[PDB]
Amino acid sequence: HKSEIAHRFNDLGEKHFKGLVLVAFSQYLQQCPFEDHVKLVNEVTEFAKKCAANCDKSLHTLFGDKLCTVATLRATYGELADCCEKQEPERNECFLTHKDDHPNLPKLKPEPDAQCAAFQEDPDKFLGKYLYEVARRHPYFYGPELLFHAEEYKADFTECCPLACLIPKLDALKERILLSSAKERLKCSSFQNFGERAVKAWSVARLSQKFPKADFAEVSKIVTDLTKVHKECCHGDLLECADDRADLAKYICEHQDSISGKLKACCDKPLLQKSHCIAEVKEDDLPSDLPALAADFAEDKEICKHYKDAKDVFLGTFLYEYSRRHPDYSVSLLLRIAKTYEATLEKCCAEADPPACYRTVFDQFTPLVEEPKSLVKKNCDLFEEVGEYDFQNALIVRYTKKAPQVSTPTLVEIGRTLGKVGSRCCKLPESERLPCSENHLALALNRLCVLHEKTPVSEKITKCCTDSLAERRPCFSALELDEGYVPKEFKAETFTFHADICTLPEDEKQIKKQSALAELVKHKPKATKEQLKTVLGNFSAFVAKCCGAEDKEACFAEEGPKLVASSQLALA
Repeated sequence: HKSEIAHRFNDLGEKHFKGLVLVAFSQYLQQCPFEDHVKLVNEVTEFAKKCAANCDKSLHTLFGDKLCTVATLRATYGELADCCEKQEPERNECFLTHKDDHPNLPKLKPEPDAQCAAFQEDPDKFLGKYLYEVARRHPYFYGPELLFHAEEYKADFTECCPLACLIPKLDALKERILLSSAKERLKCSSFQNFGERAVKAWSVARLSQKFPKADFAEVSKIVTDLTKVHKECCHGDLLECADDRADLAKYICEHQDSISGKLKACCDKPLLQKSHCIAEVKEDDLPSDLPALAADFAEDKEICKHYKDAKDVFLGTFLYEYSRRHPDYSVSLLLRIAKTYEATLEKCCAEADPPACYRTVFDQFTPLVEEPKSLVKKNCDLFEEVGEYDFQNALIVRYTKKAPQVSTPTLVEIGRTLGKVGSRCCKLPESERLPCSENHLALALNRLCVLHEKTPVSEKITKCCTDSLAERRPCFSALELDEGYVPKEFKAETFTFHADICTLPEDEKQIKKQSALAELVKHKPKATKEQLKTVLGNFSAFVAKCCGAEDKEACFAEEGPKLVASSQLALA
């Protein structure tokens, strides 16, 4: 473009340009006050309009230059100021490395009266502050999807401001924010840790399941365009990302009839909704004219010639064909299946009669299928018997044993998120359980890996997190009690409760107890999951009793220590 900044300003319009520029700033500089970013947004914006009518400079150069003008940059961010000495793209790479995935910021609590009044004084300020608070908490959140979620947030406060209406809404928006963040974060982690080819393979598999009527050429086109979209978003180029995503939405809707019958609803919607709807679209019905795959991938005699000449395309075609007829499998299972297929051809094509060797290639897939089906059945059986909180506790025990070096807050977060997979997926129609469960486990394990990159503590986690992406869930599942762990010294304070727990909302009471559960496992790693449930059950009863007492602290003070000492002896 003659001037990229003006180009994007004209493509997106002023409102979304500023919005995406706000998100970008917030995610990069996570600790600056709201008002300082707004000022930088306006500066940049002013140059957009001057250029629309140094204009030659790329957005990165311009947006990175801007960032390095901020007040107190060395004091507030002692590494970022060093990034500023460097030129692009080195400089931006440097900014990205410093993005913080657990910036430890205050919980966002919906205050219906104080917030409803801010919006009235100034709606633009109020929506902008919202983009800011989520962006700095989720530095990799999918940019255009955040502007979409903010319009939902606008509809929440438009309907409910003239608490009973607003709290279950803002709580739900917040849950969709967490899931959506974890989805995008897995995309960005895949680029970073495994490269663009892993993102493509992932996308080929997922979009083939969604759009099984689409031909391979259409799937490849969409995958190529969407990988570029997410690559740009994951690299901080939010303006380009949004602009390219609107082009993709346009193409998909122009060809909705050959791509999928489920897209009709989506393509009659306004832009942001339209893109959101396509991204979340239900899978289309299986076409009746799906071809038999044995002929092209098992019975054909020139498979080795095809595999030799065009390895990436031949395999891509296998993955597209196998995935489109298997919306009942998870993406990572499909990717493990494609690896096994590739592995068969590699071995069989070296040997003397490959056709009699790769003739049974498809029967090597069936054991890959059985291991995740069993795990999903076993865990959904437990979920249904004991419910979410107790299921969460079983997983906290299971994972703390695998990785007792991991911080208690991390173990609790992950066990809680893993346990929520049961609530989401176990109730689903049964054929949708395996994909739902495993695709959502991949999100929670990625979160564990992301936290682990900055704060490494366990070589077992490093290995499962850095060996193949497709094997990550089976690697975690195969870990057992780390016997190299030295049990944590007992500290009474860790397991000592007070009456302050009583006033906490329910989810925060659970987190307190689950934190103690995690700590019990670290103290007695060999204790069975059954002994730990019993001990936690005695801690729960004690909290309930003393929170109902006339003199709560006296109750906590008297009953607290007995339960602390006796607990040690039940974990032997």
